[PDB]
Amino acid sequence: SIFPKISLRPEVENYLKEGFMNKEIVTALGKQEAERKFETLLKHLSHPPSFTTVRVNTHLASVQHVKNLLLDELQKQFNGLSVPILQHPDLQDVLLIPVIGPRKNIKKQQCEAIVGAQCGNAVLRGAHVYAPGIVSASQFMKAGDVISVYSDIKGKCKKGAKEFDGTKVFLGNGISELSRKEIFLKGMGIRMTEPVYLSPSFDSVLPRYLFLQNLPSALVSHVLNPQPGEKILDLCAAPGGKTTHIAALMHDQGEVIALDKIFNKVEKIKQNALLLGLNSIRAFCFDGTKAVKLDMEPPFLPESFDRILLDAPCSGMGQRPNMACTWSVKEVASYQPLQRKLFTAAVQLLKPEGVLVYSTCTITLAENEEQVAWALTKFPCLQLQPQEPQIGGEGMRGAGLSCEQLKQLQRFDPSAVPLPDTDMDSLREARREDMLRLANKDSIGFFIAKFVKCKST
RNA sequence: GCCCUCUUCAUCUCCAAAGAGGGC
Ligand SMILES: Nc1ncnc2c1ncn2[C@@H]1O[C@H](C[C@@H](N)CC[C@H](N)C(=O)O)[C@@H](O)[C@H]1O
Repeated sequence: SIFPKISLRPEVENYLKEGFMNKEIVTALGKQEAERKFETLLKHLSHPPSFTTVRVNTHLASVQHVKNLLLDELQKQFNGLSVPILQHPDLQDVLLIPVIGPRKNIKKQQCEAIVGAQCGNAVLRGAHVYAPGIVSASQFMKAGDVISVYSDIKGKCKKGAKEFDGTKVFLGNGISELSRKEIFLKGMGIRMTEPVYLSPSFDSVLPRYLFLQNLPSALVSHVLNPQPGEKILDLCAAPGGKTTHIAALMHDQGEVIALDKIFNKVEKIKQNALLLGLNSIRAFCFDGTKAVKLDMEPPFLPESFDRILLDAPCSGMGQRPNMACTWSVKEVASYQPLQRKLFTAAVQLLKPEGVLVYSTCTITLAENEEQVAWALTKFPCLQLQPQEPQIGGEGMRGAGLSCEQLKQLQRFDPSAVPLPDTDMDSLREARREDMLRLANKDSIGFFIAKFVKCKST
C-alpha cells in the first residue's frame, strides 16, 4: 500500500525468486500466479503486521489482570482514544492490539531526523525514538519542535551527518525531547505524536507482566507443548522470549536449559528470567554445535532432554517491517550449514519419545522445508508430527515433501491476505471473527516444524 | 560532498553500529 517493495540487491532478490518459482510450485499454481504471490510477498515485508501481540507472563499476573491494566495504559497513551484489546482463542496468554494505519495525510515538516533502520522498524511498531537511535537531525534542531522522522533503511547515513540524500522513508512526526547539540547518551529523544502506524509504546509498561512477542514466536512454545517437571533445552535462546514462555507453561516446575553463544545475550536471558519471576531457567554461554558430551552445565550427554527447541539462526528475512536488507547472497545462505550443525546436536541430545520443534524467522525454502526433508532422511529416528494449535499456513512446495507433511508444518506467509488500512471507523465496522483471522495471517514470515524421536541412538 | 567495497556486531517487536580501505 504505502511503502515500496523491500529493497533487495539484484543478486539476493532473484535468489528468493528462484526458490519461489521452483518446478514444484509453478506446476501446482500458474507461472503467472506464482510470480504474483512472490512480488506480493516483497510488497508485504515492508509493512508492519496489522496487530500488536503481547504475551502475558502468567506466572506473575493473569491475562484478565494484564488486559485491564493495558486498557488503563492504552487510554493514557492514546488520550481517550479506545483501541480494543482482543484475546486469542487458541493462544491463551497472548493479547491482540490492532494497529491504526497507514495514515497518508500527515503533513511533512521542514525539520528532519534520520534514525537507524532497526530503530525505524520499532517506530512503525509503536515505539518512540530514544537517544541512541537518532543518526542525524537538522542543523540546530530546537528541543521541543515538531520533527519529521525518517528511517535510514540502507543504513548508509553516518552518525551526526548534517544532511542525508540517500534512501529514507517517512515514519511520521513528533515533538523532540532533546536538541541536536545535546545528541551529538540515553533517554527520550523524539516522542512520536503522529506516527504513520499507531500502536502502543511498550518500553517499560509492565516489565514483570508482559513480553512483546510476535504471534508465530509465542505459538512456538505452545507447539513445543512443555510439561511441568520436564527437562527442556533452548539451544539458541537469547534474549529468552521463548525460554521464559516455556518456563511459564510449565508453571516454573521443571528444568529449562538455555544456551547462546554471546555473553551479553545470555545475560539478557538471566535478567528476563528473574524479571518475570522464573527460577527454573538456567542460562549458559556456549556453542550449541558443541553441546554434546561423550566418554571424555554444558556440554551434555546424548539423550538428556525431554524436549528441545531449536529456534535456529537464519536469514531473518521473514521480518516485518523490513524495507531494506543490504545483505549479500552469501550472507543469506550463511545460515544453512550452521542450522544443520545445531540440528545434529539436538537429535543426539533428545531423549527417545522426545519432542523437537524447529523454527526460523525467514522465508527461504533452503532454510525451512529443505531442512525438514534433510532431517527426516539423515535421521531415521525422527518422524514429523502434527502441531497444536494450527495457526499458520501449510508448507511450501519445492522440498519434495508429502501433502500430508506440508499440512503438518506451519509456514506463515505475509502474502496470504492483503494489507489492511485500519482506521478507527474500520474496527467499529468489523467483527471479532475477522480480526482474529487477520492476526493469524498478516503475521511476520515464520516457519515451524515439529518432530518426535522414535528409537534411541 | 557523492559513490564503492571489506571486517564483525545486529532487525526474530521498544535506549536500535562502528571499524578498515578504495573510486570520483
Ligand atoms: N552456535 C550457537 N550456539 C548457541 N546459540 C547460537 C549459536 N549461533 C547462534 N546462536 C544464537 O541463535 C539466536 C538466533 C535467533 N533466531 C534465536 C532467538 C531466540 N529464539 C528468540 O526468542 O529471540 C541468536 O540469538 C544467536 O545468537
